Amino acid sequence: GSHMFTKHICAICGDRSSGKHYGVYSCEGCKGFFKRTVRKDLTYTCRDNKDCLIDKRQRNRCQYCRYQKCLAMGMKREAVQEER
Amino acid sequence: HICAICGDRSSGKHYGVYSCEGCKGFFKRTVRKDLTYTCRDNKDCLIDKRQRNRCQYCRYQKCLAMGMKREAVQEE
DNA sequence: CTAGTTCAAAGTTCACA
DNA sequence: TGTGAACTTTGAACTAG
Ligand SMILES: [Zn+2]
Ligand SMILES: [Zn+2]
Ligand SMILES: [Zn+2]
Ligand SMILES: [Zn+2]
Repeated sequence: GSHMFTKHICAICGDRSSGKHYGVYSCEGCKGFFKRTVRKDLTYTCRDNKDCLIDKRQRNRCQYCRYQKCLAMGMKREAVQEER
Repeated sequence: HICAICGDRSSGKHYGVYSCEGCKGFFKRTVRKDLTYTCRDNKDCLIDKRQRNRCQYCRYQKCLAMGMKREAVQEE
């Protein structure tokens, strides 16, 4: 055999996870995206058909689909706090 | 028991006052590092569970007004 | 006597076509 | 523009005895 060092991946985009953010294992990108969205109650529109692939290379291509994938994966809006 | 500073659930007496783990930690740190804050608004920010972290000056002042004593916190 | 600590998960910044 | 890597506080859980 061989020794295993624990790696977590983003449940939104499959990128390497910096830990759990807002209730789910996510990267710094998806954490920041979700924060900014929730902070100003931003709403987006999918230019395609609400089924855009959300991965490291595609995540920035559709804010709508990225946001719905955050919620579908269990990211909690109530875990986003007020400004400091 | 409720936290006399923010109204959250109190974990018991801390530095003379019934407070939450948040106000304990925040008061401990403020004293240790001898921190000075400045209010962003008008020295009368509402301090409660959801708003406690919005202004450190008004929280520290509510910590003193509710009776927290600096001399209770360990120095170095 | 009536205190102490840790560190994940909250926060915020700022370089870049 | 809006992103995300790299940073600063916070507070739930727990410590010694
Ligand atoms: Zn991600
Ligand atoms: Zn889409
Ligand atoms: Zn409190
Ligand atoms: Zn204030």
